[PDB]
Amino acid sequence: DPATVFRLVAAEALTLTGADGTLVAVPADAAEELVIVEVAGAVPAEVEASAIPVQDNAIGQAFRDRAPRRLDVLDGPGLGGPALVLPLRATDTVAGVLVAVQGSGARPFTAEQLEMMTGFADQAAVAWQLASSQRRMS
Repeated sequence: DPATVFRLVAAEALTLTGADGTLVAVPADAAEELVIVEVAGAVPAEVEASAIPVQDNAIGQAFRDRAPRRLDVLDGPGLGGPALVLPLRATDTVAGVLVAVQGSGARPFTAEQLEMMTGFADQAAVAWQLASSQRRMS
């Protein structure tokens, strides 16, 4: 189940960044909402299945503009501190948006961490695209 990839992405992102928490938001299936399908670390389990608007916020923006982004501050579903916003960019589709989140008063993410996680996010989108295509092949 391709959705399983997103769980591994959330888990590995938490390990690689050492951030307080991570989440992955995915279009349900032009989208007007993303849904948080996976959560790790300090992001409460209860946030899973949350609907995120595509418009007027950094997570939905990344889903549209395919631009990885570091933020000093990201509020709900962020945790108040720095964040990395990492679209999972496949060929001609965005699979979802991975977000690594810190509580207030954490150091900002470096450009190098952004670069590293952009690579991870790219590789993750390939993993997901492959899994999705294997499923259609049945």
